[PDB]
Amino acid sequence: MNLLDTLQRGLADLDAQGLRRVRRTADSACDAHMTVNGREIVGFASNDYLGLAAHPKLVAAFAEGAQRYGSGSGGSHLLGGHSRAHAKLEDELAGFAGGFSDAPRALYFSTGYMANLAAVTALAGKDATIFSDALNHASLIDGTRLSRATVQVYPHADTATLGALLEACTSQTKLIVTDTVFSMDGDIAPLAELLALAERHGAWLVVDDAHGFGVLGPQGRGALAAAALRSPHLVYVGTLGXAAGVAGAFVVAHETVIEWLIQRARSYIFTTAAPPAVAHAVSASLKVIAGDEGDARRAHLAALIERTRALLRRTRWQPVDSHTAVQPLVIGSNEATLAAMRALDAHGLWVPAIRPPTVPAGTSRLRISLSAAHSFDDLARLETALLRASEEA
Repeated sequence: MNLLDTLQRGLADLDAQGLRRVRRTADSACDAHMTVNGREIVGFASNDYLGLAAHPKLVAAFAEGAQRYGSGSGGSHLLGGHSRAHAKLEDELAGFAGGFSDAPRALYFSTGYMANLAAVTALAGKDATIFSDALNHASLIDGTRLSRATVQVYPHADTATLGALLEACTSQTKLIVTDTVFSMDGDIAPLAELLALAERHGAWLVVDDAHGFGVLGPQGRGALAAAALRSPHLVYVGTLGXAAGVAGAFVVAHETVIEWLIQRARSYIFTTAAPPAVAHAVSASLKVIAGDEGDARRAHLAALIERTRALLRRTRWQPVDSHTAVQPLVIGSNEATLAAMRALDAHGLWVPAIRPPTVPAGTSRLRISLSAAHSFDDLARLETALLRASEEA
């Protein structure tokens, strides 16, 4: 009983702090309009930035992929589970997103969480120093903890400070690690200056483009293509369960880097390869992302972003200066953020509250996440509800 009682007290303490998390259950596919807890809503909670999670081509690819390659991979990519579906997808990803490299190769992972663990731990050992943006994603931070390296945190996007830290650092191996698009803020890292610093100081630059892949850059090729950056120092992590509408993740880097991850990365080696139908569906998604339809979805998303920037600034609260689909509205306390979320729920809209530990204390926020599936009428409803929530506050 004592073990369970300690957890019970912890749960009660979270409740009292306004930090209790509650799952909601979707009864229909992820989409702008969908059924959640048995009610019809307009959803702004998901990361489905291009509206692809419900796309008929991806649905059909699940069926076809399972029919061609079965249900389970049966094991590790290094022990029987590596399918032609995975191999083809790796070739496709290297060709699509590897333009920053003179000798690209891609490596497919079942989750972005584990791709990040692999990139950080394989490249930074006990004598290395990692320099990490203060607002990096949890999986990057877990990667830095698993690695044997010393970890220096630099203030968010503060390249002046990072440069001073790199100059002061005497490690032979240095790694700079950053989100590209920050998951709870929507700003974009200063990638050109970060790369200039990595080249000046002999460091790897590991960039996590989970929220930029598919939505930034020419044909959606991501943040490095948008920034037109090229270097052997770059190690690119993309994920496939956000704008790409399926699941999984990938690392693109110099061929030699990928060889090293295959040989050494524990979160690549010691896990079951994802079902080959999932890879087959990602291959279908990349064709949608890269072509005229992907261009049209990105263009409509950009229009929604313009209108959302305007409507958020009509409230009393402080939006982040974001030009991406991630449109957060900072409210402050946990209680005021939950109250604003509940007010929007009453208008049939789901805009989720975000609270510590995800964001710093005192910066709890609503996270409006836009999708190309959203309409201008959806935003008009969001505007009306937020103005009422703001007036009521």
